[PDB]
Amino acid sequence: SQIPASEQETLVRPKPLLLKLLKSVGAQKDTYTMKEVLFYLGQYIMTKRLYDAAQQHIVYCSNDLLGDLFGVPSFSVKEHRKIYTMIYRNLV
Ligand SMILES: CC(C)(O)c1cc(F)c2c(c1)C(=O)N(Cc1ccc(Cl)cn1)[C@@]2(OCC1(O)CC1)c1ccc(Cl)cc1
Repeated sequence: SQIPASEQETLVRPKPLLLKLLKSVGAQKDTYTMKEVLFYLGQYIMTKRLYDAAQQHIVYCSNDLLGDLFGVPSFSVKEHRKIYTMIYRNLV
């Protein structure tokens, strides 16, 4: 769609603090597909309520481990490549 399916399928090793984040929402392993990483990040966002009804497409991650990892106070869920780059910054 924005990201190829072959890139979404690929297995990755989170760096230790992304690994902590994913573990906080039930993630049981040391390696994941990008698609699974993004599932748990979706669960983490939705669990911590890092959203606002006024701006329904923006994650509000300031003052959170997520904002520390991603290096931003907020971001758009429409910008997939930018989201992939912020996750690549947190893989071995
Ligand atoms: C409520 C809010 C802020 O509009 C929101 C919140 C939210 F969590 C998501 C999405 C949207 C969304 O579209 N999603 C899928 C997604 C987007 C971009 C990429 Cl590249 C991949 N996956 C997220 O998950 C959906 C879900 O599985 C929890 C149910 C989602 C996942 C991961 C990330 Cl990093 C950012 C966003």
